[PDB]
Amino acid sequence: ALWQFNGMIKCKIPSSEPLLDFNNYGCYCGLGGSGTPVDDLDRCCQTHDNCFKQAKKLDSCKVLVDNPYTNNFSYSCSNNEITCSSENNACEAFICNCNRNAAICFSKVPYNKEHKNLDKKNC
Ligand SMILES: [Ca+2]
Repeated sequence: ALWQFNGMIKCKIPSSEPLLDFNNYGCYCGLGGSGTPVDDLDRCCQTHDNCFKQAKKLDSCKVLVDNPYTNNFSYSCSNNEITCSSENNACEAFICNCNRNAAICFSKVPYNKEHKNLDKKNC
């Protein structure tokens, strides 16, 4: 889910606006992704892309039309830690864990100015 993935990175990074700061960064952070990741932040987004790829080949996710972005799920942010809820059914619980690992990865890697809006001739 986009707005829930947005909310989870703000849980870990209270000062950012993820849809401005982390959209269109490198080769993978954003819509699609291809080529070799340019740094570790970008490698966080490759893994996140691969994890939503996993979820699509899940039998459980198949009947879900509003796919890995508009479909939702439920989680909570409490003292800057993300908890995915047990009332999530199988597809949404896999999506919530994909998104939860991406937001922790984001908070743990250096952010490189030079890669924001990287020319996709580099990917
Ligand atoms: Ca991507």
